[PDB]
Amino acid sequence: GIINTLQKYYCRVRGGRCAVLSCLPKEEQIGKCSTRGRKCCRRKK
Repeated sequence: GIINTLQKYYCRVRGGRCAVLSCLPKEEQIGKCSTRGRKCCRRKK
């Protein structure tokens, strides 16, 4: 079928910031900003 998932570079294509443990309350998660224990957060617009 057709692929639409890309959490492997969702933050690498147009992400934002990276958290150390948990994302920021002022932003949602779009993908992994590392590999284990971290994630990517993008400020809500």
